[PDB]
Order: sequence, then C-alpha cells, then structure tokens
Amino acid sequence: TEKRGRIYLKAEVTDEKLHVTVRDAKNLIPMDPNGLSDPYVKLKLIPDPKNESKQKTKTIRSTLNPQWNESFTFKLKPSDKDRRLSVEIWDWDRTTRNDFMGSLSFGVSELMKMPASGWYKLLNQEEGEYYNVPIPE
Repeated sequence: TEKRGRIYLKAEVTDEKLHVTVRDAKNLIPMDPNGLSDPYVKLKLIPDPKNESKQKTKTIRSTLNPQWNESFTFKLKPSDKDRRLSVEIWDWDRTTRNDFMGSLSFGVSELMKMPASGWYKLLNQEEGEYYNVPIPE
C-alpha cells in the first residue's frame, strides 16, 4: 500500500563519478514470518539494458532498522545525463524469493545540480523508479 519506512542516503556527482552513501533505514515492514526482515540495498543506474551497474550493500539479518554505513561509486559517461540512480531495499530470505521492501530514485541530472542528503520516504517498486520524497520534516 504505502508506508514502508525511510532511508538516509547521500549522493553526489564529482568529476564524472557518482558517489553514494547508504547509511541506515528506519521503520521497515517485516517480510519474514518472524516479524522482522533481512535487508540489503540494491543500487543501479537505469535504464541498464546490459545489466552492468548493479551494486549492493551487505545483508543485515533480523532487523527492521538496518545500519549499513556503506559507500559506493559509479563511473559515469555522457549518456548518463538521462539516467537515474535507483535505490531499492529488498528482504533476503533463506528459502523463498527475496521480497521488495521499498525504493526511490534520483535523476543523475538532479544530483549534478544538487547533491542528495538526508532522510527519504520509501516508495513502492514501480513508482520508486520515477521519483523521490525527501523528509526534512
């Protein structure tokens, strides 16, 4: 439906490189029967027809408030001017398919103008690939 928690990130473009820091997320919704989840974050630059830009944080077991503190770097190219940084939280599972938890995205153009920083509301999978919602509140 709609409330999936929030995540704190930092993203910036410097000298043809995109730097992203995934700090932590709060109030995630349990996808595991146990009432918790095993979250990890997938980062990519889309569209990614060749599927070459994927990066992911480690999976943190049994928590609804993960603190990854991981940084990533993407080497950019001109065409990236029209791409977006997609950030998705998934719930790792031992025996079933991993479940989508929440996501968002930023335009590489957006970031070149203004770096991202702070808390953001997690969105549903489809919509997450098109926009982001800061939470300065």
